[PDB]
Amino acid sequence: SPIKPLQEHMDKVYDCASLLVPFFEATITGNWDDAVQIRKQISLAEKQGDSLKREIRLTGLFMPVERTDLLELLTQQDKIANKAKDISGRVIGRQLLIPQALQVPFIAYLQRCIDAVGLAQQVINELDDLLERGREVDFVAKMINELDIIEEDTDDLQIQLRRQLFALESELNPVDVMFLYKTIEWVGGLADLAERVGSRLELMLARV
Amino acid sequence: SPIKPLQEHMDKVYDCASLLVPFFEATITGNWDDAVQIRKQISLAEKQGDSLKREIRLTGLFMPVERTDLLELLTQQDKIANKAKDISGRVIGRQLLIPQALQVPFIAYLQRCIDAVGLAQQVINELDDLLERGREVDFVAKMINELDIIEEDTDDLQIQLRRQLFALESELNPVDVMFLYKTIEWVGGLADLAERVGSRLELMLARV
Amino acid sequence: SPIKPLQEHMDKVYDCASLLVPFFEATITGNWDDAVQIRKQISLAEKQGDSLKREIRLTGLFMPVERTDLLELLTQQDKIANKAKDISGRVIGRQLLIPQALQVPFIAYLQRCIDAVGLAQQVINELDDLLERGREVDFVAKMINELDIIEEDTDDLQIQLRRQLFALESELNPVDVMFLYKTIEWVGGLADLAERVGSRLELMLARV
Amino acid sequence: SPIKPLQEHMDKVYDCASLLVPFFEATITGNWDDAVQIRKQISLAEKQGDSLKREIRLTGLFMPVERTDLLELLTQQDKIANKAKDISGRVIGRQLLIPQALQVPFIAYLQRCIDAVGLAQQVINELDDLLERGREVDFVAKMINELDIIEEDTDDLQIQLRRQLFALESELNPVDVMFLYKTIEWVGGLADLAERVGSRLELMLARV
Amino acid sequence: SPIKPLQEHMDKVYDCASLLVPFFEATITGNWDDAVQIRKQISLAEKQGDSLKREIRLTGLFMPVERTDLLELLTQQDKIANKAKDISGRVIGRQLLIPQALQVPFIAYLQRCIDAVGLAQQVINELDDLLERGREVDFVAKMINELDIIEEDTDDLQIQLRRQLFALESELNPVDVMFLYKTIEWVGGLADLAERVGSRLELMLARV
Amino acid sequence: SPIKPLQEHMDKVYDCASLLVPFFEATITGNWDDAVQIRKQISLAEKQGDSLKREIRLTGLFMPVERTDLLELLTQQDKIANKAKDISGRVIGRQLLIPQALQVPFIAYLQRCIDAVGLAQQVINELDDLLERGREVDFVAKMINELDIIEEDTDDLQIQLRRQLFALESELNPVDVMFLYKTIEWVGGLADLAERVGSRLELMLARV
Repeated sequence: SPIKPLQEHMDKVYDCASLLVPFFEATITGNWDDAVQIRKQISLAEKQGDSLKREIRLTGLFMPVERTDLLELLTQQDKIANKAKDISGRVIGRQLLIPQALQVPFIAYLQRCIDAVGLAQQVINELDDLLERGREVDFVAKMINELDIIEEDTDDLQIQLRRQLFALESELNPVDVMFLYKTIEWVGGLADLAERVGSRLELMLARV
Repeated sequence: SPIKPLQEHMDKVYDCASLLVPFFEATITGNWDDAVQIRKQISLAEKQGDSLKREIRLTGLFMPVERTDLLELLTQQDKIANKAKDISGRVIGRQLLIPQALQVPFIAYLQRCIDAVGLAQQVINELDDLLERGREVDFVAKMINELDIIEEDTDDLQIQLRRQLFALESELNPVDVMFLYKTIEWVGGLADLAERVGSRLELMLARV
Repeated sequence: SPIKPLQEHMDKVYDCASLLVPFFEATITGNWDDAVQIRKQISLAEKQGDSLKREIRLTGLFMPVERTDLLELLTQQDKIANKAKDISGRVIGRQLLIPQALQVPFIAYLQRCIDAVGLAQQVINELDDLLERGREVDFVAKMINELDIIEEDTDDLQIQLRRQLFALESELNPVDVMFLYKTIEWVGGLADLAERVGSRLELMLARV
Repeated sequence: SPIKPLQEHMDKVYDCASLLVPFFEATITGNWDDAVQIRKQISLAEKQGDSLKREIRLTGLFMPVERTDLLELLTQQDKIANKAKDISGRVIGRQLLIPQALQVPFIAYLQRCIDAVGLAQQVINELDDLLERGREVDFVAKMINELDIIEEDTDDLQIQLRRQLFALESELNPVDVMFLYKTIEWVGGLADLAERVGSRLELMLARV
Repeated sequence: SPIKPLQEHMDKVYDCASLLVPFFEATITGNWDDAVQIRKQISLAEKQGDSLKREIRLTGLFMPVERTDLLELLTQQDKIANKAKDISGRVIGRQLLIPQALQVPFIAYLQRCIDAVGLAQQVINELDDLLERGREVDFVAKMINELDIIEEDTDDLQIQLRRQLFALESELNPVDVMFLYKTIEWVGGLADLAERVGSRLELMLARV
Repeated sequence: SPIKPLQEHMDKVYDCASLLVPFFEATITGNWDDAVQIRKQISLAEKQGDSLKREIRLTGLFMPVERTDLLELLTQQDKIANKAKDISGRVIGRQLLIPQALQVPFIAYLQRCIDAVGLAQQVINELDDLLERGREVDFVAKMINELDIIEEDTDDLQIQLRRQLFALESELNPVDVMFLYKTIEWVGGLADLAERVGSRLELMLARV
């Protein structure tokens, strides 16, 4: 299928974003050597994703989907990997310590944002089936329902996490407080980017 | 492939047109009972072609070719079968006797017009390969070369056949002379219709 | 609806073709003065159809159908009116007398060919409803069924009519025999042209 | 301009059809050797037109017009040349003598049908200007007006020519009478084919 | 009109964003209970907008506009409502007090950013008229002129507001200063998002 | 070429962004009067870019590229100029002093981000050549290679610059530290926006 190269790229981007959980777990236990190694794994997966992206961009004729849709889809997908690499780099660069009280909830929030990327990977895969009449509406309905569940959870977790940070601001350095808010925001951006992947698929299905 | 139903229809239309050779051979030996039976075979193949045409017209989503191109292709194909059925019916209806001197050349002309339909069937089949970058130009070049060979032969045979009829006009009834010219014309129309099949394929390849 | 100007043109083309029945009825009773007047009515309706055609060709923006489909549809429609005008002119020009024995069957054949034009008018009208998801397949299925009924009848009548002419050839002038076959053919062409109208509509429905 | 190869082909097709006037003038003066030579000129121009057709079919990227429109335009254009070659061949093959009384009017009818081809050549050329907003409607309006003038003339001439033939039928051989009607028809077909050229241009302008 | 569901969604998104003025007015008078209630109104309007969005995404055939354009338009529209809900939530979560000196100018800046959303609502509505030739250029010209007026005002107000904040930084907590800059930025984002709505409409008009 | 107005706009946007180097050089030497004048030059170039943008938006027929692609391209281009104007305004508004140690590296980072805009200008220009078959893949390959070189450099410089800022945070006011990070981010955004210009061109080339 013409979607297979895209599925492979999306699988790589999911792998890259998923490494953020053990990356952060390592920072939390104070094992910076390990966090540095997991960041190399994140960079490798990003580099690999890039190479797949390149080959796709440079490679047809009779087509069941638009070339431009595939390119736009690819663009959204690779942003997820770049976000993961960026976040990990900024964290290593400041040796960011998530405050004790925020550790458990931060990991749960991160994991749920990564689940949003997991949904994107899942929808791209489920699309082979749709490529192999009326079924498109049911597909989009399901996608919407699945995302609403994840968004409800991530919103609640994001709020709790910020509420906790707000209570700790008086005891932290302001610049560190701001970089903690930026990190929560950036993590949330992974889920935003994953939503744009499903939007691009929905546009393709709307073309007939 | 989306072209498979079209290939099947084209195979049926070729079978239907090919029956014109034994149909005419039977009329020439004066076995009208047999010619009547071969005309039922021609009608059956036309009916079968129609049923395939109907199912295609009534039956998608992600598509490597345009729906409208397939419909226009189908329309041109079914004209070939209708032409064969029409010719055979008119011949049975008048009990048309091809004059002795014209028999051999008429059959050779008919056969070569049917070969033009054979080329259409061949190009439709060779298209799977093209469906499985630059190859499209070579495909069209070949198609053009193959048709030029057949057209050169059919033109020469048509001329010789009319030259012979012209010499015999003084000995035949005028209405019969006119119906002999119409039959030569109609046979030639099979090759014209087959050319329109290859033209429709060429248009599809031009869309990218 | 964007189809309304097309429906109006089709209504005019149907009116023009329908005048062929009383036109021929007049020739059969030997009232050539009346046939000449009905031919002026046929020419008027053709002129009127032309003026509608012109205004459409010269006259948008947001469109529920393709401009080019409407133009191609219009082209097929106006051929029907031109055919009626041509047939009537040739008949007046030769003062064509349909032989006695062929009169009743010729009129029934003509009427049934005109019914094929009536089907085209009917399908164009029924299209407003379709313009006001899955319904398109049922529409085409119905159109196919309606045409198959008319084609079965016209084929049978055409055969009977030619069989009768064949029996009378020995008693007629050959040129007159040939012009009688041409007239049967031309009448049959009205139904062929009407079929091309429904084909163009089917192509439009295939675009989504 | 992408239209330049099409203009060149159309110029060749016009040249080919125009040779029919001196071809027929030669037959009328009984100089069959000359008519045979002018028929070789007609065949040469057709062969040349074919070679241009071939190169176009085999030869882009960023395009101001649709590739498929150019191919369909080309197809209509080359039919005109094939018609001229066919007519000239059939006339040489029967050594067709146009009756004395029909000679002058036949040539005037032929010339006016060729003028219809001249209009097609003219519209294709005037299209460069349109290729170099609202101007498209005025262009089509003019084309329609120019064609209406030619069609009015050709219709009148065709009628007069058939009226004259009708008066002479009693003195000619029936087969010859029929081949004279076929020749008038075929000549008229040149103007029909030229009209289809302008229709294809009108469709292109309707795409925006 | 196919635009009606979009107009309804845009009306809801405007209502949702407009509630930010009384929401902020309540925070400024220290009535947090009221601000909390107005935030529930903002959430309700967002939820309602979502439900309209969902029904549109799941619901044709003959279309005067592209399905994908409507989906992209809808996506931009719903971002405005999400922005309003997000801003109100963050403000309630920190119990953000806009400093006294900034209150009047902040409200005027907010109101003018909301006017930019009002322009989007207005252009979507004015589009029915355009849906019911040359008029599209005048429409876009007007839209551009209307936006230039609003952008000139919002830019000036944004600058004055930041200039005032800059003067007060020495007397505030740094984290609070940063969250005040973020709030000004976020408000400005409403006007940015509204501009993207008009851009999507302009793209639709460019398709013909 | 239809791309010429776009090339002119891109040239203006490049000029506008390039003025950021002498603008910042002036701030670094403490010549605020000069920085204010260079900011007027930046605003002028932005105003000029806007006027070109407007004329393009308001101004065809036969087109080698899609109107909507040109509009989307234009939108991405004008964001670069708006970013330059915004950055310069914020810097003048706070009288931002880049710390001594960061001056040299900041200018080198800025210059390299501007080189990314230079690449966009270069690719838009090189596109005339492509507008005057297989060449499109080589074009995109080159563009990718050129960008990878610039991105490698900008990433390294951005990291070094943040590492240096991190070391100086203890000696600066927190709000100033945050506005220094925002300025590095904004500068980096110029290169992000330039990448989106090349992406839009790549999409156009993918349409055939």
